[PDB]
Amino acid sequence: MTAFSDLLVVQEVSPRDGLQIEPTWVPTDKKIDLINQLSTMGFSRIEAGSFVSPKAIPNLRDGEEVFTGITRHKDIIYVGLIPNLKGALRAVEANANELNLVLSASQTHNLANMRMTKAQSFAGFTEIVEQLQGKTQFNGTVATTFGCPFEGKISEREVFSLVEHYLKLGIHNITLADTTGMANPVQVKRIVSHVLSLISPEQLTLHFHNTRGLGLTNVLAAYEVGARRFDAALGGLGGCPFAPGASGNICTEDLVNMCEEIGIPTTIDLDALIQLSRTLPALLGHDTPSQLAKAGRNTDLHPIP
Amino acid sequence: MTAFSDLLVVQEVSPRDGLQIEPTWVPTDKKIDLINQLSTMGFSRIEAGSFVSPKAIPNLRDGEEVFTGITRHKDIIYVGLIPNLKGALRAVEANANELNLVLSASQTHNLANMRMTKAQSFAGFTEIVEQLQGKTQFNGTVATTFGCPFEGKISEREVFSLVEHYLKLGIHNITLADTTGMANPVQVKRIVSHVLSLISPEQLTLHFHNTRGLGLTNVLAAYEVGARRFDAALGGLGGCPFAPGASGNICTEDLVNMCEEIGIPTTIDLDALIQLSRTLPALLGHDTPSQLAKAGRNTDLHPIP
Ligand SMILES: CC(C)(COP(=O)(O)OP(=O)(O)OC[C@H]1O[C@@H](n2cnc3c(N)ncnc32)[C@H](O)[C@@H]1OP(=O)(O)O)[C@@H](O)C(=O)NCCC(=O)NCCS
Ligand SMILES: CC(C)(COP(=O)(O)OP(=O)(O)OC[C@H]1O[C@@H](n2cnc3c(N)ncnc32)[C@H](O)[C@@H]1OP(=O)(O)O)[C@@H](O)C(=O)NCCC(=O)NCCS
Ligand SMILES: [Zn+2]
Ligand SMILES: [Zn+2]
Repeated sequence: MTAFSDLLVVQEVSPRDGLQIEPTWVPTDKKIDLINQLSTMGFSRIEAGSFVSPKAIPNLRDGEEVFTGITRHKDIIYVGLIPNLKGALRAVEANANELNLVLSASQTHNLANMRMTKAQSFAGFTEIVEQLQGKTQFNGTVATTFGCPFEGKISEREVFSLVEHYLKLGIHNITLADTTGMANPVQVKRIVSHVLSLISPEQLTLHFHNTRGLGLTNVLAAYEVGARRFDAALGGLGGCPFAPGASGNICTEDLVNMCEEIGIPTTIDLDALIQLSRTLPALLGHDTPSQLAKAGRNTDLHPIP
Repeated sequence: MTAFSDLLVVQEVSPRDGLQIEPTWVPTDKKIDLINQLSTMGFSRIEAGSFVSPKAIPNLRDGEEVFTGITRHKDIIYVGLIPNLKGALRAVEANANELNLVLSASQTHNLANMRMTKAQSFAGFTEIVEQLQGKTQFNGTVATTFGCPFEGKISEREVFSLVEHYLKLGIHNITLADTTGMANPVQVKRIVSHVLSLISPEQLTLHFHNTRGLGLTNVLAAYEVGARRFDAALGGLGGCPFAPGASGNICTEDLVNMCEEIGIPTTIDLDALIQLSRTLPALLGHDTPSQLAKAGRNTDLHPIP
């Protein structure tokens, strides 16, 4: 019988991770339109943008107007990505429902991406919590959890130390991110099992990129050891411009199709999501790495010759 | 400790499944060159071509000359795909080491692909065995095992009945093929577990296409219940021209990378295979769906800015 604990919670990040690396600018009102459409698909969380330097990520420099302009569904948490105190204050002014703080477990990647050390990142996070606790809610992301494109292997003890530091600040919602798609299923089971001894399945998000084709295999491996919250991008958009060779997030409609075929519950309308994904080539001017947008679902049968 | 039973046996099908649907003709001597290169990569089996109607599959109409021209490595079985007695006789004349007989579990797909019923296909197989048993060796493939692009759901009892019919002819090596990428991991575990009560892991091949992005997830699910032999195509080439919307086989180098990262043994040289896959765009005039050819393996690190 279906159990409350079975639900896989699909969280949408195409407006942020998807668009930050897209070659072409997406106009502000079309970003708003995309989020308004995603808001009809069943997601509990949508990462609607970032509050970062416009010199670093020019594609997301309209975050304030995007957050101002979208239709707020009462049962959706609209998340903004935050690197420091200045971004946190911007996000609160824009009434982001949740601030997603981000640093990398790799010192080299944190310097390349945030232009500061991990210690400096956490110094900012401490000030953010001191000023804004009780005025908003927080998520703590550890990027390059499963390896780094610069440093290679990443110490799992260091990942856990960073998670514990988030907890010490009272931030118990945690994302582990595979920024350049370096994770494998055995490694995922080991890391997720250990982090789930610190926090609960309601608190842990896994954020996989599909750079080496293991994205959905890693989702299922994490699910098998109890993880339930997963980030994905419509059409398989995404990648970080400062992680070399980064590529798309796992594709939302491919993830939802996997769940639907296996029997894992989601609250996402798959048919409607595929239709929305198929509008992306016209919006962006190129095709996207979505298998379901190309092929359709199993029940899309073909006429007999 | 490493066990004899742990090895995942990677079997290469790009010269047949990969090329049959490619838009452009690959010249005969370049087909031979490709197989000669694949023969250096560690495969125990390479499907070097087909002996089918040139009206049906014009891209593979040079099968006799390909089999004549390749360098035969003594420890590799060169397989030819066979639909009927005429093709079997051609394959024996070309000294194929193994004849891969194919029919579909879907009557509609078998008629579309082979222009005969399943009963007619097995009538041919019976004559093939009667004439050529003891002169060659056989594999029996059941296509559309996991669903059909025309009929939709496919009876698992019917799949098992077809496997049993192969066994009655003395053909105990069996391939279950997911022709248009309709399989999911739970279904795979159920079907593979049952077939492994009839034949051994040394006898069963799984042949997955990646049409809905579940190819490697289905491989790992099959491996978890004891399957060990898997077909894959270099660069993710492949698809059947008579199965509508068919798309690539699972990508060989993505499969081998998954094994290498998890710790599943293979006998494939991954570095050399990636280098070979990266020659495909120049050969075919377009890029291929290989994640590893695009991104490189984890240990390909990037310079610090
Ligand atoms: C963290 C970050 C802001 C540091 O950049 P920096 O230029 O070294 O930061 P400094 O504080 O030295 O620069 C200060 C300037 O940037 C502005 N700035 C600082 N933080 C900002 C923020 N969060 N949003 C917007 N502007 C910001 C300051 O107001 C100031 O503007 P000025 O030039 O007119 O004075 C930048 O590296 C960044 O935005 N990184 C995130 C990139 C990203 O999102 N990557 C992908 C997802 S992780
Ligand atoms: C099975 C198949 C040969 C039946 O085709 P068909 O045209 O209905 O077959 P017929 O026996 O009625 O046609 C006989 C003609 O084809 C030839 N032929 C029959 N089987 C052949 C074979 N295996 N190889 C080459 N020629 C063959 C006959 O010699 C004859 O040639 P002719 O026209 O000069 O007389 C054809 O459907 C086929 O090759 N299908 C396989 C397609 C495939 O490989 N799909 C993807 C992988 S499953
Ligand atoms: Zn990301
Ligand atoms: Zn195939």
